[PDB]
Amino acid sequence: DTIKVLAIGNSFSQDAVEQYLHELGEAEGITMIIGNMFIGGCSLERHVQNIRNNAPAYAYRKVEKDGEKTETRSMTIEKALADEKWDYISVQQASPLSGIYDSYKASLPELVNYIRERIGKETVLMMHQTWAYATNANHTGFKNYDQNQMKMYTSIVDAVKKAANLVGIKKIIPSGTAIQNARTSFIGDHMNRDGYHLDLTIGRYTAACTWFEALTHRNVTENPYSPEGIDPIHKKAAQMAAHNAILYPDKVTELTELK
Repeated sequence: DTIKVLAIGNSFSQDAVEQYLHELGEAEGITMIIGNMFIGGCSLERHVQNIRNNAPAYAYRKVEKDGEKTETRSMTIEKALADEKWDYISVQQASPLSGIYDSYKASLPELVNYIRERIGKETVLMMHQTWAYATNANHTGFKNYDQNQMKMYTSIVDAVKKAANLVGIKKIIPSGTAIQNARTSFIGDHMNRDGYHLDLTIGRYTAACTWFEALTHRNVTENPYSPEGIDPIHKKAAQMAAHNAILYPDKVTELTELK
């Protein structure tokens, strides 16, 4: 089959969908057309500003059916929504605000209303639950969570759940939990490349594995794709972290077999 999925986001949706996800699908015979609407650091408030003025403010990164990766500049949300008959569309908050429910309360309903007016009843609208920062991250946003990884993580889980209920979204892609699960394994607190964005190999792959299982409902621990540059034991830890996040999206599952 084919899965057409669009993320409305920023560098954190980029970390999940712009690489690995297509390969994961391809290895199971699933073709996937992936779009990512990117503005650096973009929050829900800024997405709402852009839908109010139909701003051509986004870089549109697409992974085509054959795996080619293209960018189109100066894109609007309206145009992105009409680019494919999307099976799935995600929205998310900027990481500094990702565990602050009131930031979703203020902007998410207007954004979601705008999208719902431009899709059919077969399209699934989703939240992308993003991840806490590394424990020693220097990112200024981390102060919102007392520079404590677990506090941040727990705040994100809670905010996203409540935000989904606010706007009537039922499906959440639990990337934050998958990252947090990976951090309990022998991998430890080595899932980031700059304290907040994901590690380019294992980090991004763990997020992609979570998206793969969320969209295809196939157990990613059985997926045959072997990414280059990730050794087999790390690959298996990534897959298990993602699969446990899908099963148990609201809490850390200790990867005790891999410690």
